[PDB]
Amino acid sequence: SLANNIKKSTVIVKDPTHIAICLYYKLGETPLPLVIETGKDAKALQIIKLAELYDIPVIEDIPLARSLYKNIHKGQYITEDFFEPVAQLIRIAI
Repeated sequence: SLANNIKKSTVIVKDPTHIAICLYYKLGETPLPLVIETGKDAKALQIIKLAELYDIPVIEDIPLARSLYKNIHKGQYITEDFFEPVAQLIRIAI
């Protein structure tokens, strides 16, 4: 469920109108932040529109969104080069 994933997301990082990455982190459940949903083109637009409708935090960070899209697939934990920037994002979001 796309909408359900958006609604549970901790923060969504976007390249405006182009790419959206939904990150999920919960102490005790996720040892590392988890990419739970991704999209490009129309699916990115859908994610961002749902996030706006449901007031889920969205941060514009074009290089991060692009890099996560290329490297961290839906369902995967982030890898080491993303630890700090994604911790930053979760802090801004929370």
